[PDB]
Amino acid sequence: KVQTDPPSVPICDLYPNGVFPKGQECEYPTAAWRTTSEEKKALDQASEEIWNDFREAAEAHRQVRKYVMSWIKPGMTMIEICEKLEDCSRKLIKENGLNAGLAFPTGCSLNNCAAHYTPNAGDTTVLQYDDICKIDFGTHISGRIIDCAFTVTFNPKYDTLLKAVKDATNTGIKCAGIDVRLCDVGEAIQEVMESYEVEIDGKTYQVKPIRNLNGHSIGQYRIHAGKTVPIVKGATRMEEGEVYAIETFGSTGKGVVHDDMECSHYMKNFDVGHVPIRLPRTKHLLNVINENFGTLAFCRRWLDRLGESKYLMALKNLCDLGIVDPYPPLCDIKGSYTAQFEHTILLRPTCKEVVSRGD
Ligand SMILES: Cc1ccccc1OC[C@H]1CCCN1c1ncnc2nc[nH]c12
Ligand SMILES: [Mn+2]
Ligand SMILES: [Mn+2]
Repeated sequence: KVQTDPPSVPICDLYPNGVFPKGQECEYPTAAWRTTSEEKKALDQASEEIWNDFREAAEAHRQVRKYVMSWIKPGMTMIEICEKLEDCSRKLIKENGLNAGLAFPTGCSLNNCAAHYTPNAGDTTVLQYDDICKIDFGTHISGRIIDCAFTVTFNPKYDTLLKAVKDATNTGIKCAGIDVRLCDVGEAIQEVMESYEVEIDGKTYQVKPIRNLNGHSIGQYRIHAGKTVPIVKGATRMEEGEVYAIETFGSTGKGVVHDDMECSHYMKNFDVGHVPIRLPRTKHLLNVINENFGTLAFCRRWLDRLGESKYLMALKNLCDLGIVDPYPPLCDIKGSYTAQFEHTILLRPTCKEVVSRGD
């Protein structure tokens, strides 16, 4: 009934009465009347089993990330890192089809690559001492997703770039709240990130937010629910009961990402309904996706793990039909360095809970 070393005990077995620990609770940016309002307390208690699912997913995410930090080292292949992390995540979340599991593939994007890189089979990439690696993974219970990421480095030359991005993410978390404008969250993040200047191998940079990357609302089994949180200047509001991934990306490059490298990430389009398919390999792959992932993102390694082979044409057919969308790695210019920090927040009627942050 205590967690093992390495962790193998499901979070569900660690909390025998089914009540999971809350994340950090904050007052909204006076908004104090919310924590004692009898109607807000009733409205909060109404969604309690929902918050409880996010909390179970968040405790699994915190235990996996402390475990990753203990062993991630240069010399490991990216496949080895992803498999070791996912093996742990599956055990702690007590994976059970679409009821509990991994919410999206483990990102381990390196250097100028900011996001959506996970190795496909046969990728020989090895983590290097000078690499800047963004570990971004997700867990869910009943489709209540925790989207939380951090940057791993071994060389102290990146310390101030990581501090800039962490400070910008924390500013975003602080600025966020019920009825707060999303563009106001974006402007606060940019101001903080751009106050930092960094020196890396004798070159100086003013840290740039990646202008075409952003935070986002989260929906049930829907990593992007439709609202985006900008990380640069340039007036939609946050609403009560919403869930957001507050994330920032800092870059020493142009502060703009473009699609590059082989695609690993894919996700069924939430707006496309039932589409009958007769093509047998394409029909089979769609059934595999519907059974195992639904509208959650998946990667090619996860198809290989399910025993699927020779599915690339079937997968391209699904993309061409608009049923599945590809999400290729997003990179800034060659030679640039990118960092990321991300947390999931619940906009509860009574308080703001940074559910992925322990407290
Ligand atoms: C729908 C959509 C519209 C526009 C842009 C991106 C996007 O979807 C991108 C999703 C699918 C792949 C992985 N995706 C993730 N989205 C958010 N945060 C993530 N953290 C790790 N993977 C994450
Ligand atoms: Mn993420
Ligand atoms: Mn995200």
